[PDB]
Amino acid sequence: LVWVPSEKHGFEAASIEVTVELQENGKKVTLSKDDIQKMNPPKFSKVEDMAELTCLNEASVLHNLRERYFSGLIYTYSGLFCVVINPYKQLPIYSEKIIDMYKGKKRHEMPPHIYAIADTAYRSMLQDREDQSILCTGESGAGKTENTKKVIQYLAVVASGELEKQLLQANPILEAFGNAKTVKNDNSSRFGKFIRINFDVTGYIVGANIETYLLEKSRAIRQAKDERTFHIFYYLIAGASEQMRNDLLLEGFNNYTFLSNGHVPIPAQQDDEMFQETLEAMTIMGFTEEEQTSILRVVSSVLQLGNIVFKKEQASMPDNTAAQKVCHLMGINVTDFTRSILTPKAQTKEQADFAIEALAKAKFERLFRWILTRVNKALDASFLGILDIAGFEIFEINSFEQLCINYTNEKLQQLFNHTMFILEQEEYQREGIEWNFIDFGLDLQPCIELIERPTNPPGVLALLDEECATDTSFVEKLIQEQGNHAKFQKSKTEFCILHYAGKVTYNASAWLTKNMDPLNDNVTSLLNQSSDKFVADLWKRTVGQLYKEQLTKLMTTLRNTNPNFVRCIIPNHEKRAGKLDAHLVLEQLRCNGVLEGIRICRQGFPNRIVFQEFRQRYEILAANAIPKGFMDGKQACILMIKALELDPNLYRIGQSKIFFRTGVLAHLEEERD
Ligand SMILES: Nc1ncnc2c1ncn2[C@@H]1O[C@H](COP(=O)(O)OP(=O)(O)O)[C@@H](O)[C@H]1O
Ligand code: ALF
Ligand SMILES: [Mg+2]
Repeated sequence: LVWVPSEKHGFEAASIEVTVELQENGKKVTLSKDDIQKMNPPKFSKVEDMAELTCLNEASVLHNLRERYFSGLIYTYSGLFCVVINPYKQLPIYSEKIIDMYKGKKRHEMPPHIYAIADTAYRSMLQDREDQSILCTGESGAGKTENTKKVIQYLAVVASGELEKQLLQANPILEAFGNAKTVKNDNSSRFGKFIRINFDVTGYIVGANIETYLLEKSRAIRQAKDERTFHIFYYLIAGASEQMRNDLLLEGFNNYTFLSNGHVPIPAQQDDEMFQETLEAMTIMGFTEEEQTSILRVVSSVLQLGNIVFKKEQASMPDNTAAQKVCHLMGINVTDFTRSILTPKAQTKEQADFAIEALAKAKFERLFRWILTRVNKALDASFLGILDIAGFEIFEINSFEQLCINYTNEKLQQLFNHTMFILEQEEYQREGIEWNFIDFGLDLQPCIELIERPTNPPGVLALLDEECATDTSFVEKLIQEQGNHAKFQKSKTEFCILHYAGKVTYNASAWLTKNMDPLNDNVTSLLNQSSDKFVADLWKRTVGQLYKEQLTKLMTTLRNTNPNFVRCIIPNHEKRAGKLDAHLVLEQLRCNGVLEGIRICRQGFPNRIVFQEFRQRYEILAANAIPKGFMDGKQACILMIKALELDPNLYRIGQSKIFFRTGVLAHLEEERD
């Protein structure tokens, strides 16, 4: 019996170039030897930790995952890291009762769960007095958020009671203004986010600070088919009280042009419901009724901006109604506004339209930054970062937003590679372990440099910053500079980047403008001194550049924390539950380095404890192991190990600690009880 490749399923069971006979079709086939992969004994049905597997190959991992999946188990430890496959359905596994069952539990004492990741990260923090970070990876839709949300849910329920109560409102609020339905995801985060929870030396939660990245402002004014803008718009429009309806001078879903595809209903969501849900959370978060109405008022103005209309001839808006409403909602002067918009320098429809849009997006980006800020005020020894970035996406038309998002995903995958494979081995040699380096063949440096290479060989981002000159002109130079670059491909101002997750063909249209983010300082000032305080508050070098900075500051913070990767796999592309796309899964398992991540956890020594700790934790397993009196950590360990009759292959004695093979300490622990 063996694993042979297959179309329907990544691999198929077949009994033995080689000529086997498929167990399903029965059809006898003749395939190369290198195409066959060994099956594992039935004893390995749904192993919780695939490092355990006797045979570790794509075929066995995929199988182990497929099985647990349809068995309702979506979490599977794979070496150090963990894998999660979107159930796309509700599962009875996130109760509070279960949070209890997982309290202070060791990874090996409980089936794989995001709670375990949360908890073990928690303890490890106190245990080694080192800042921790749980990093969720995954293509758009995989599950990064549902899981980030579970980690916070768990932590709030164990170390906290207001803070906790509000902590659990952070996302419900943020999601409402920064999430939106994309073809890939209905509740898609259109902005990355690093939630950092602060604890005291005791271990109790003390603060919490949320940092967000790359908010897709553009979505505020346009969305592709079957796509809708930020939830909050649909929420307010659909659930505002009649008095607010006309207080905000709100319209209908088809009275607003920024609402591209009018009202696009969500699966299992009710806008009117979510609106009260949002107001409830804002309430809990501590927002005053006026803070909330002021926020909702800004949302409305952003929609009304879209209704303004300019005509050709310069450009002139015959109908100022919208311009009137907008100003009414902004505490601005209709004529001062109309003037600053139509002539700050003559403006044509084309440029009048732009300015208005630019303002819309700018107005929203700030309302978000504000809400976030306010949330941070209300939420504010050791910290536990949690990173829910915007997942890799390849939409029909990929703009500058997607480049940044996917670039960040490439940056995160690399962080995984580095940690998992480089840092791992570095520590080996550094601690003096008999170890010969293993090039696991996983490096994204190239592509990453092809984008963020500031100096020396100009990269996409910097070439642009330079560019700002047609957008197309940008593409032309980008080619002449990169063109050949391995992870580059000439294509309408389009080009292709071969991201680890796949080949994305970008469209540089408007990129120059997008990277500059030009506002109409005229109207901009008007708002700066709006009769309305909130507005005024809201309005009290290049984008690419700004991001690079923020990203690096993050990577660094992350660099100074013990990372815990949770690899989220998307099962299918039909937002369907119970449909595991064997190949979509295999591909994901591939670019995530999951197999290489399990090999190193096997070929190396994942666990590693300091002499003393090993001595105290397991001296009981060999009481008559160490001399009665003073016994140096090292010699003491060496004694105990001998006393335990540990196979020398199972460990290594480094300078300051013993390195153990996967699951060795585990067994030691089990024996210990
Ligand atoms: N463990 C889970 N339980 C329930 N639903 C989940 C789970 N994981 C993901 N989902 C489903 O997948 C969808 C999107 O996952 P999400 O967390 O939004 O991904 P991402 O942050 O990577 O964009 C949700 O709208 C939900 O229906
Ligand atoms: F909402 Al995403 F990756 F698309 F977290
Ligand atoms: Mg998300």
